[PDB]
Amino acid sequence: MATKTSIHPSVNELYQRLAEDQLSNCFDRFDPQEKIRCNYCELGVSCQLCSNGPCRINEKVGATLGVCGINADGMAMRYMLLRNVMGTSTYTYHAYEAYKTLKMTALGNTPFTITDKDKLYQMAKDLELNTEGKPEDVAVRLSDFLIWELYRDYDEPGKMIEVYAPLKRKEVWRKLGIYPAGPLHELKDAAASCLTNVDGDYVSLATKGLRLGLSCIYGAQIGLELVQDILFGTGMPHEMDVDLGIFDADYINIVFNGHEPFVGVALILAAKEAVNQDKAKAAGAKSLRIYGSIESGQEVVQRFQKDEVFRGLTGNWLTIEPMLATGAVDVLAMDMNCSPPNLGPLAEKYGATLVSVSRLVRFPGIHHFLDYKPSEVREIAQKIIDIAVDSFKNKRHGKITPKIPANIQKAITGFTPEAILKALGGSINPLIEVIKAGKIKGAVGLINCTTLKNGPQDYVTVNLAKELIKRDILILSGGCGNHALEVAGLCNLDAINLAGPGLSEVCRNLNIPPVLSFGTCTDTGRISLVVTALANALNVDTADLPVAVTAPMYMEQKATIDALFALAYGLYTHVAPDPPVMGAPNLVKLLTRDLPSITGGRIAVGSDPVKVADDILAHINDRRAKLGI
Amino acid sequence: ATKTSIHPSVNELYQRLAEDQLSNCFDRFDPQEKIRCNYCELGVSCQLCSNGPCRINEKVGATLGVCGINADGMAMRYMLLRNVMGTSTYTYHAYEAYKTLKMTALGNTPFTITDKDKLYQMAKDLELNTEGKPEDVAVRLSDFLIWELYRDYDEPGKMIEVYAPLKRKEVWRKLGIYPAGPLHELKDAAASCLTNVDGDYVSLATKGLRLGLSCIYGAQIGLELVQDILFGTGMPHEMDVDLGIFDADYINIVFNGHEPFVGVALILAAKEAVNQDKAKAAGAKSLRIYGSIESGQEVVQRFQKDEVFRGLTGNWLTIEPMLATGAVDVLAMDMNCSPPNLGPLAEKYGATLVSVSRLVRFPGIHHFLDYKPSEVREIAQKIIDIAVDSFKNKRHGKITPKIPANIQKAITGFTPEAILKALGGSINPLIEVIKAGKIKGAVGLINCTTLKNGPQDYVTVNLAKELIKRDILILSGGCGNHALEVAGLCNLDAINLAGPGLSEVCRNLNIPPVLSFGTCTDTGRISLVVTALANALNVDTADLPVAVTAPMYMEQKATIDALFALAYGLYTHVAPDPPVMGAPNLVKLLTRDLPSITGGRIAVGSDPVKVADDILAHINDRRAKLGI
Ligand code: SF4
Ligand code: SF4
Ligand code: FES
Ligand SMILES: [Br-]
Ligand SMILES: [Br-]
Ligand SMILES: [Br-]
Ligand SMILES: [Br-]
Ligand SMILES: [Br-]
Ligand SMILES: [Br-]
Ligand SMILES: [Br-]
Ligand SMILES: [Br-]
Ligand SMILES: [Br-]
Ligand SMILES: [Br-]
Ligand SMILES: [Br-]
Ligand SMILES: [Br-]
Ligand SMILES: [S]
Ligand SMILES: [Xe]
Ligand SMILES: [Xe]
Ligand SMILES: [Xe]
Ligand SMILES: [Xe]
Ligand SMILES: [Xe]
Ligand SMILES: [Xe]
Ligand SMILES: [Xe]
Ligand SMILES: [Xe]
Ligand SMILES: [Xe]
Ligand SMILES: [Xe]
Ligand SMILES: [Xe]
Ligand SMILES: [Xe]
Ligand SMILES: [Xe]
Ligand SMILES: [Xe]
Ligand SMILES: [Xe]
Ligand SMILES: [Xe]
Ligand SMILES: [Xe]
Ligand SMILES: [Xe]
Ligand SMILES: [Xe]
Ligand SMILES: [Xe]
Ligand SMILES: [Xe]
Ligand SMILES: [Xe]
Ligand SMILES: [Xe]
Ligand SMILES: [Xe]
Ligand SMILES: [Xe]
Ligand SMILES: [Xe]
Ligand SMILES: [Xe]
Ligand SMILES: [Xe]
Ligand SMILES: [Xe]
Ligand SMILES: [Xe]
Ligand SMILES: [Xe]
Ligand SMILES: [Xe]
Repeated sequence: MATKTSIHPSVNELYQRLAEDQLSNCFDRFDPQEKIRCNYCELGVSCQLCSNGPCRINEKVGATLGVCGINADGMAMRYMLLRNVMGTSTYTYHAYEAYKTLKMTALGNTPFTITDKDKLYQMAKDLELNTEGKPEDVAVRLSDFLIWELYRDYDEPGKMIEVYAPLKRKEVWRKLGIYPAGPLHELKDAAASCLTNVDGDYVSLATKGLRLGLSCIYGAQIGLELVQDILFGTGMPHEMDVDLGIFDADYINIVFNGHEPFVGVALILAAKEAVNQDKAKAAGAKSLRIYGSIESGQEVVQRFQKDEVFRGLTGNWLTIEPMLATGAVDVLAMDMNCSPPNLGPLAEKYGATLVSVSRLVRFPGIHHFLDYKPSEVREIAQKIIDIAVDSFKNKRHGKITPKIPANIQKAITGFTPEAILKALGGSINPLIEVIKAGKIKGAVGLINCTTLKNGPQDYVTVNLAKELIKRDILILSGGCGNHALEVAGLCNLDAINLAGPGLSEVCRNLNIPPVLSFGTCTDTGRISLVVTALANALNVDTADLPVAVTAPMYMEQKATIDALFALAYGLYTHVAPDPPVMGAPNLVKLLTRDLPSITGGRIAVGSDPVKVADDILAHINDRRAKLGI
Repeated sequence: ATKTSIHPSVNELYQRLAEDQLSNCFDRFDPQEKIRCNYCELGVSCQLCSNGPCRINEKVGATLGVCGINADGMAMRYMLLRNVMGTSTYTYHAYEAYKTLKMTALGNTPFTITDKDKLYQMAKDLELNTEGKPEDVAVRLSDFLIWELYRDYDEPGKMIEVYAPLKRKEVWRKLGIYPAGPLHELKDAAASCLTNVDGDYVSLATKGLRLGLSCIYGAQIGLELVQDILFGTGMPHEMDVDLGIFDADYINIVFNGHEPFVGVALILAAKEAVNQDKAKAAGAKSLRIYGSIESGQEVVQRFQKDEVFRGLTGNWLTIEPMLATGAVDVLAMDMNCSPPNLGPLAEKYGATLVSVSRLVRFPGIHHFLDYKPSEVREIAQKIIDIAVDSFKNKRHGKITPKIPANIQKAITGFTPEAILKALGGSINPLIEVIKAGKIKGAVGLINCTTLKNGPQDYVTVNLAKELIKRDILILSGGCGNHALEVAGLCNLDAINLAGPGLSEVCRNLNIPPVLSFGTCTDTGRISLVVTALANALNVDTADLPVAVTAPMYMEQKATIDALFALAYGLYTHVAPDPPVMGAPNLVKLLTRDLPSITGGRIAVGSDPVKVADDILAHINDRRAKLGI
């Protein structure tokens, strides 16, 4: 049937049950779309932006330009920028709601508290805010300042990019003129440029894409992740259970799924109440348990420990459909991507109830809607707990047969730059010395999603991670590719012996895995804080560091914006499968050949793990040779 | 080319463009027709993630995309993502206008405060502080409107309470479509269109309605009122249109786009004697400034013709033939439409392309002058200088001019104040002429132009003729308004082409049967007319004998006004068909089920007679329900 499924045997076992129930799934839907693939759109030489279209680029038949007059390069780059507007919008949405959450928490209208006060005061100092009074007043000040960072216009200088970016990179950006405004104004200008007969210059549209990436990282991601640190704590390494074997059908299981962790931690807090556990027990279940899915669950497992209520991480987005096939989910609380639009019939067949906690998430089949609100989240949480208890009693218990796979995997989560400092001994210099000694050739930022385009689920990512660590290359993993690596067993101590000589030796001496789970794609900025550190200790530019960035199985634009950032950051950025720009030769030449003389980085292609690893190692060794190491 | 224009001048200049073996929109349309994608034409395509691209095809088994979305959600999501761009353009213009007003209040621009009466009346309607001198009040109004731009979800708006009718506001409350600021709304909509987020076409259509609402009451009304306060409220006056206004012996600077600040600065600087002496020293008779598309339309709404400013050239499909005249020296571009292939044409005909905005970029532009209110005085001068050299070294003596002879008269500058003055200071006379059957109803023709459903401006002009013959008044905005001005439907001569009652009313009031109200950005301005008639009757806007048509729409600045008209509860005609016709449930919601939700509905068709007949049938249905 489906030609490509997954590398995880649990996901395969559950896809087989999905297919046995004759329910549609992504794997089964891939091939019918393969039958009628459009090479125009796949090469990026098609457009749909105006009524004179739809236009295709075909010079051998006489259609050199669109009806407007744009060429293939401008077409591809403009479409890319247009959809990257969406990723910037998602990150800015997350950041704004995080700042609102911190503001409403500092004034006592949330079930949340200010956990990391050290980080709050350090941010207040570095951003030159007023530190007088209570910590909550400083939290309100930081909320307002980061909202202002969101709101910055084209003519107002920002402070986050001055604090969290190295000197030479800021020099490169100011000499390129790609110093961005606030992410709001930046995405506004990008979308306004993508309109018909506005911006049709592929160089200019790529410049605006780099501007949008910088806007996203320094105006949204860093601030939101540091505010989440202040709220729920800075992550420290701890052991965690992943893969779908963590499910138990005898419990009222609630799964939160999205990107923002507020609903999930509110559910954990409300489930710690004895009254709700007594409700779960009086309903006929053992107790009430909460599970974390994709990036929301990743955020939560970065900072929270495994107990009787919180049981771990389910997987990546391609695991959501088979997860419902377990027949063990009572509530799937959804706040952002991914919430696949055909989840209705699947939850109806397996006895699950779908609840959306966001005004962004809507699709056919949802049972309840509880738009997020910091002053309401507590109540929201409770309502979800009252929904599951009802669902469990009326739909799943004694009616749905569970099919929970046996695969449970150990994974070390919660790695942060502070955790790197702590494991090294408070200083980054030992990492410097093991990099200069040749034991660790370099570090790779694997900020990745997952997709069925360039192979089965997580094949490219996991096999490329193995190939990378085999060549003494450390990996900082974020995104759904990080979920893939945690499930595949590469994020625990047993994985030490899957690394090459130097990397395995150093990781055994430090008692850390060769793949450090830094969390989500939102942590890309956080990962930059590592590279910036490596750039500040050496007084060398980021483009000269033996570092690399890879998204071996990207899907939508939350990773394309991180790739555009890494390009503006001046890094070798591998992206697979091919973004739809290959029908534009000039843009391809700019992205893969010209940019190293503009920003410093370039775009790498390919889905072969061995060859991608070889090219990454070759770039790292070039950087080493020019560093004298 | 199988399709060109109904205007003789543009056909002649297309002939010259074809003589020079140069590419143009008319010629580029046909090669695209041989290989049209029916999928994208019907809106059953998607390119949002790497598991794609996907197409909806139930026969071969592709009922859903790899994500799981259906055709309805796919089409509506692509429509919402596209209209994000139009919302962004409107928000960009509004924010630049607010910054321009505030910087003018501090004495950093060549501008001033022309309409202080409107400044203070709007300050009082918004309950602002009237204290101090007009500069302070202007600063306060700018800050308030900027706050409107940044408004989020728990901050109720004040523009929508002041400028919207009662029953429409109650309907928007019970529907839950009361929008935030346009910035937050466009960001929320763009985030909803990401893969595996919002895949319900009903939710996406509700978000499109919210987007249009946040665009009209969060940007358009305020930006046009601010531009009025800066450059005076427009009043009806004579204007020359079509490309016959060009004279090759002068140094011609044409401002083209949407935002008119660069145009006003250019006019002001060109009126200076030193710049006219610079023009004369180059061998030219004098120095003239011309308006093009929507920026031109703003200026011609507010400015009369004189020795310097000459009027409007045409609409967007007239840009390439305009360069073909061989008379342009500088084409200053501030926004859309700026065709991305103007380089070779400007090289052939000796014109210099200048971009006065960081949004406009394409190969061949010779100078970039990103607009800043505190620099617009030095930009204009530079432009003028760039013209002088470009006159001496490129055009004068080498380029053969081919200026067409067609010139038309148009009465421009029709505003709600203009209607109120022409009616004697009250809305009751219009109520009487409508209730008596003289004017069956009014129609807002807010439109672009395109080659999709016919030659340039064919459907627009013919539909306007049929409407005015059916005793239906027309308020025209956008490039359709330019088409009507060039065709000669906005002067008194057009009264002979109106029906009996409409011609009687127009002869009594001395107005044309088509009122040139400005740009698509003036849709909200037109929304103030309907609202007024809704408040005098105490009826909802869905009960009024009004309608809205975009018979040759092109991009999303028109589709967002159509989404507003839908949320406004109006019969909204749009042609050609937007890419949704492959989504049966979405077409059902837009064309059939929306009357029970908002009151309005989408109408389709490019046959002028049938479209006018359906519009008149809707107006007569409303009339019968009103008892008139
Ligand atoms: S913007 Fe240009 S290329 Fe795109 S559909 Fe319109 S005419 Fe065709
Ligand atoms: S968003 Fe969905 S329908 Fe669109 S290309 Fe991706 S998988 Fe296909
Ligand atoms: S699917 Fe329409 S051009 Fe590719
Ligand atoms: Br094809
Ligand atoms: Br401090
Ligand atoms: Br402060
Ligand atoms: Br050409
Ligand atoms: Br086809
Ligand atoms: Br005074
Ligand atoms: Br003036
Ligand atoms: Br003079
Ligand atoms: Br300024
Ligand atoms: Br009025
Ligand atoms: Br009267
Ligand atoms: Br159709
Ligand atoms: S990602
Ligand atoms: Xe299904
Ligand atoms: Xe052909
Ligand atoms: Xe993309
Ligand atoms: Xe919020
Ligand atoms: Xe609370
Ligand atoms: Xe670039
Ligand atoms: Xe917490
Ligand atoms: Xe809130
Ligand atoms: Xe239920
Ligand atoms: Xe670090
Ligand atoms: Xe490390
Ligand atoms: Xe890295
Ligand atoms: Xe471990
Ligand atoms: Xe080590
Ligand atoms: Xe990075
Ligand atoms: Xe990219
Ligand atoms: Xe990336
Ligand atoms: Xe690329
Ligand atoms: Xe559209
Ligand atoms: Xe501005
Ligand atoms: Xe005010
Ligand atoms: Xe504001
Ligand atoms: Xe709707
Ligand atoms: Xe009128
Ligand atoms: Xe008046
Ligand atoms: Xe009326
Ligand atoms: Xe009207
Ligand atoms: Xe109207
Ligand atoms: Xe309107
Ligand atoms: Xe529309
Ligand atoms: Xe419209
Ligand atoms: Xe429609």
